[PDB]
Amino acid sequence: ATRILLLVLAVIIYGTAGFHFIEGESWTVSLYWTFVTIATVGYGDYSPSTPLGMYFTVTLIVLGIGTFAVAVERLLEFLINREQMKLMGLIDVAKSRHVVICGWSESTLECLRELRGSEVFVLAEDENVRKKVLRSGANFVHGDPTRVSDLEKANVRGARAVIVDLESDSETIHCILGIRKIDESVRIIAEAERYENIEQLRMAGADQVISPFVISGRLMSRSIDDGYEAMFVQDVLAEESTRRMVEVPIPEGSKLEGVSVLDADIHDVTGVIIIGVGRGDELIIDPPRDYSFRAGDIILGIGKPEEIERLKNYISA
Amino acid sequence: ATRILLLVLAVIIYGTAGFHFIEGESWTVSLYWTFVTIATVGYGDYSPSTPLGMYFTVTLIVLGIGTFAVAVERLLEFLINREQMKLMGLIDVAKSRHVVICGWSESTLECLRELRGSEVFVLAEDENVRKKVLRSGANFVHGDPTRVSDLEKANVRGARAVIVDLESDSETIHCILGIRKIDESVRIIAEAERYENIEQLRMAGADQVISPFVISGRLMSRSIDDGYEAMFVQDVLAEESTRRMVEVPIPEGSKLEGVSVLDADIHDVTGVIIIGVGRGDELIIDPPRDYSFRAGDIILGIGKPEEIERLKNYISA
Amino acid sequence: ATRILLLVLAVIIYGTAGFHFIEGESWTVSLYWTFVTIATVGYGDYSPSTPLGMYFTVTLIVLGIGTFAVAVERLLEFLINREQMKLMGLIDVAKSRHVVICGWSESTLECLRELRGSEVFVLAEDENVRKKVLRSGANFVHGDPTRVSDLEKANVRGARAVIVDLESDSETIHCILGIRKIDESVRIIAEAERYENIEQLRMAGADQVISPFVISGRLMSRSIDDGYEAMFVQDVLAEESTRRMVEVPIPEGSKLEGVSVLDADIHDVTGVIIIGVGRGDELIIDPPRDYSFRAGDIILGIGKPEEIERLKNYISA
Amino acid sequence: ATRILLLVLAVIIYGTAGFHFIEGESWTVSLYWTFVTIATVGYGDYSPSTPLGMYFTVTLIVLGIGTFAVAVERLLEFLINREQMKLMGLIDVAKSRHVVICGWSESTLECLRELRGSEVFVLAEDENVRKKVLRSGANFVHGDPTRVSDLEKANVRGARAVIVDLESDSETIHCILGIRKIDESVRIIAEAERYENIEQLRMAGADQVISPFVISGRLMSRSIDDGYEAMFVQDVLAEESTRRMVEVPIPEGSKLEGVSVLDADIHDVTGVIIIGVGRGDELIIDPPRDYSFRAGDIILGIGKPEEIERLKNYISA
Amino acid sequence: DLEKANVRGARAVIVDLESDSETIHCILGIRKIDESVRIIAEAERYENIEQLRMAGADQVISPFVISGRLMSRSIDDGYEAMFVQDVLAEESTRRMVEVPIPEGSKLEGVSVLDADIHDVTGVIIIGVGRGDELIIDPPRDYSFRAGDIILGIGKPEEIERLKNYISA
Ligand SMILES: [K+]
Ligand SMILES: [K+]
Repeated sequence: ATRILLLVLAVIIYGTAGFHFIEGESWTVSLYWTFVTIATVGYGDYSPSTPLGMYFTVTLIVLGIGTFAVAVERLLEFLINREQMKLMGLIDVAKSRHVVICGWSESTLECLRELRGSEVFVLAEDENVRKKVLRSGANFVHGDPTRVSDLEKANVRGARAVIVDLESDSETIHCILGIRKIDESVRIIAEAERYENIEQLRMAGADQVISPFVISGRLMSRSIDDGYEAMFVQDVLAEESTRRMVEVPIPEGSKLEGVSVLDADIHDVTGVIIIGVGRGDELIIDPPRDYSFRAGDIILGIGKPEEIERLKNYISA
Repeated sequence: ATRILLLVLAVIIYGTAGFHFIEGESWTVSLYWTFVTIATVGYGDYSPSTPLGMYFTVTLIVLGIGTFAVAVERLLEFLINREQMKLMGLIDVAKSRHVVICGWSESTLECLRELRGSEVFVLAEDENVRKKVLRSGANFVHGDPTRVSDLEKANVRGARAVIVDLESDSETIHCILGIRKIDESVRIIAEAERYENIEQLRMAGADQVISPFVISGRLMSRSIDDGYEAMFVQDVLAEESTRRMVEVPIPEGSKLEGVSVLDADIHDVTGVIIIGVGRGDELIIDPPRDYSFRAGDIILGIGKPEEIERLKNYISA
Repeated sequence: ATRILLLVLAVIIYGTAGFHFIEGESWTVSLYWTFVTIATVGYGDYSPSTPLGMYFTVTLIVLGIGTFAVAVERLLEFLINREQMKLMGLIDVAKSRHVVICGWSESTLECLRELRGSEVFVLAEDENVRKKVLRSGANFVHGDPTRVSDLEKANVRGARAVIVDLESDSETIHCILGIRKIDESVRIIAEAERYENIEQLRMAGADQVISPFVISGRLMSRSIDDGYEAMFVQDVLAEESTRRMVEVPIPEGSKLEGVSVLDADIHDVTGVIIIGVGRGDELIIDPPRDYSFRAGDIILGIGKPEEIERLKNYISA
Repeated sequence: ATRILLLVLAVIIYGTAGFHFIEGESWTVSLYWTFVTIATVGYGDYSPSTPLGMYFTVTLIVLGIGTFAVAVERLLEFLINREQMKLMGLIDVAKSRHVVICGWSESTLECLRELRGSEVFVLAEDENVRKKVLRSGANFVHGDPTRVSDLEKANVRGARAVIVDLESDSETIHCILGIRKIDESVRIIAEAERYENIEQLRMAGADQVISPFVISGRLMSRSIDDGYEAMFVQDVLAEESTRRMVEVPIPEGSKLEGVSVLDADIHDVTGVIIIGVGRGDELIIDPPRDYSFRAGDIILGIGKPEEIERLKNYISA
Repeated sequence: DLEKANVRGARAVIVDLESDSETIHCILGIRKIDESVRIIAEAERYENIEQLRMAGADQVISPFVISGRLMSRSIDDGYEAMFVQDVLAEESTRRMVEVPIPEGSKLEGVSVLDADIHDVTGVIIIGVGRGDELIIDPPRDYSFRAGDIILGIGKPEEIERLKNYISA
């Protein structure tokens, strides 16, 4: 274990005294000689001439080769064990601003194309998930996301945001309850499968609850006859073909801090339909004619990629 | 990561100045000394005699051993990671004239005995398929053949020909549609399982559609009473016991460029039954008595391995 | 296999005689020269000047490099084989006071938080059990716990205590019968699943038989109306919220060796309800008013963590 | 691939000429110098003094370190690839008197306790079979035993005897048919499961056909009332508690070559019941009173381990 | 659940399960229900024969150990497997037979040397069994009792002469 330093210093203190009290040179010269011989340098400036030292150099050399044959094998054992343990998970995350994506599905493969590669840590248990993650460019941390003793290996206490997407609703609720036990302040984003579980995911402690299956089942039964709201939803949120739903922040100053929506008149000026303003963690959809803008607000609107650029210029100062 | 070169050049520029401004030798001599000491050569032609340098050589040697203990471990980590990642797939193909065989079945094990070993790249997802491929002498590229983000890892854009054979017809149609999205010019060869899917495989964009199950089911229900066409099909296409179905090209000149089949009279001269001629990506089965041969044609015929040699001599010039 | 020492001594005895009977130096000088050259030290104090020796040093050096290229590869093959075999089990336990936990379940994950990490050896056959054990901090020994040829690899003959917990009752009974064939003295602790198998586990040779499912099924059907005994059982044995069931031993002397429970009066003095005394591998629950304490007894009682400390002071001498 | 020797000889022929046509020493001296420098020996007997050579030694040393960094990495890649491929099968057997045990069951674990460990080669396809074989002390050769292209990897053409025991009767018949296609002379020993397949296994080409299930089903239905033949079969063939069924060969001479069973009288002399004599690949059970012994015969008898020793002395000469 | 198949009061219970631990447990259960019924187990491994005997079984038939021993003896020589396969398994020409000695039938009070069974009938007297104890290789100082079961290896033509010769 720790005997590498022991054997090294033992061989060194052996060679030092062996040259000092045999060849009769100074302590400094003996230290220099053992440090230029133990490294197989061989300057030949202080070669031993006494036959006893002429045999003693042999045992010094074989001891040095023994130390170099034990330290190399120990380092290689350590490296192989680390590269075989870290490859199949079993490693502890040490980052401080990473994103933990519990579970793995298709809905979490479309959230790795808007983030970085080494910034996310998929926390799943299956096997093929490991290969899929390594293909997608993320990091894989083996463990059961429902076990609180495994959510600390991904360092969920110091995470930027957690994205929960598991195989059912029971596992999602349990993972949310487990995360809310470690850090009360982390931001959780869950995926509700059934409709009756959205209130459960909100009570358990999720900050945002997305439900793709409910939206899909509500658009399938309303697009049988005509199918118009499906076209808007698709061509705005899914593909972003000709439109885009954007949220533009308002900076300090901004040349419109304090003006009402009547006098601002964002639609007839920039061409972006104003859905609602994000006044501090609550959405006021279609703000009335008396709402006055402020600093730090977030305007939510639909517009072409040209009108969004024409809007981000009207709000800057 | 990149600190290997940093530490190496740091130790080198350290030893150079350390010998120059202590032993008082030239810059060239100091560079030579640090490059013959850092490699444990030890010429002993410029050994330090000053006690301060007599201790300084020790720290130079231990720094060199530290660099050789960090570079070796980094190279070994890299090599182990590469040999453990490349073994189980996860590698990108870099060839430019290879053959990609999506999926794996028995019908694609009989197409590896008429090709090379390192020229094919099986693109499958299962586990046992990897061992079967490594036994058959091919290369294994892990990935889902239906995902367009995985068909680019096998480099299907610069492939010679692609052979699609999957577990169903839905996966075959989807893989063909995925391949036709990357490169419009690559040659696809699909295997249709059901009869009703041959037109689907032809519409999706396959260049050649083979259907073994349809042929088998048509030969099984026609070989109950007598079973003669089954004998021809088997002993011509499957085993090649006494006959063989060959396609012989016509070169420039060829001593028969322009002659009609009446005057050529290939059967009564060579003994090979002329099924049809391959005039430019269309098969004219049993060409009429007025068809005139050209250059670049491909004659399709049945004959013994002796009559094929007697025919390949009649068409050469 | 063993040819490393052969080749090393062959090269050494080759170089010794080669320098002795060519350069004409003493046997000691030749041994010193081959031992400072084979290690690439190069003192240069006895460099060969004869052209024949000037070529002979070349073959000595290439032979030495060959030995260093065969010994390194053999050591690396051995180390890789050991680190790849030991990782997935297949190793023999050599300890002498370890705890063998046959099988793996949840009831054996709560017994690894009251023991050490390197002191236990989980003996299971499944795959995911290996990763769970390596996460829990224990050691994994691959093998089938029911096979007597596999119970000797965990060294059950020299174990401190064995904890049997398998997937059924048949496997538990068979593992107990297998353990009682190797060592008659080892202490077995089984987990009975069904009620009708407790007498079977006691007859087969188990020393202690725990049945969690029987207790759970007896507390579930008695806690429908009121549910009071469930509260006692839970808040005493499971959570230890405000109480704790402790067993305190009596040492030599102890200031109460020989007194009756009437005169001792442990409850009204310390505040710990005396359930029973452990007189030598038999439990006398509620000892009568005439039972006299002795040395080596074990008092079993319920009390707060303060009353337990007030009791462990009343019994010491 | 093969560029190791190329780079080595290139660096050597570079250093030789570089020292010869710069320092002006002989060709032999230059060869000696490059061979004592490329190995980091550093005798210092021919150190370069010209500044141009004083810089040239640097490039020689860095080229040597480059060769030692490419050869080490190539050797390590080769060794890791071999130890990772050979571990999971995929290797070709090269022995010439080994025993191939196709398939794996319990009936082939009791035939590894009467053979050696490194003499057998289990040829199976499953995964857990590999670990079971490596525990039992045998060698594992991955492959499908029914495929003729996989029976040649175990070298069934030069095997001592093959033992077929698979999961069904269809696989056993197919494996026997596959083995009889490679080598007509090898000795096959099959295990018939159903009764109706014994004649099939004998026709397919098996040399010996054992059927444990037929014997078990015939002893189960005859041991309901009394159960005596079951006792004989068990306590003679299975456990060998007090008896043993032995086959003793007759050597040249043997002091009874030519005598009839009447005059030999083996039972009343040695105490071993004579079941039958093995006259040349046919069993004559209960030879008549006129059968005359010969050389090379094999006597089959039941007797205690003392009577077998008393018989092996009566037949020797 | 064994109380549904009426394991109490039956001729014999033939225990043959998919594993060995289940066999041991089923035997232990049957011995809890009925303490006198006849059990005929079947051991898979060799180390589990003493276990099945101590659990309460009466006759343990282990075919896998038999086949595993015959698979290693027939690699080079291969003669005992022939006898086993031609006697116990297929019964091609010679089959193992057990015949009881009826009351007062030509044998009450006669030794073996003057019984001369092998020479007048043709069967091979392997062993005679009285009281659940098979006496293999009976000694010359042994008398026949009406109730012993004679075990023998003989052709179907000689078993008849044996059953007639030991008749009243
Ligand atoms: K060196
Ligand atoms: K030197």
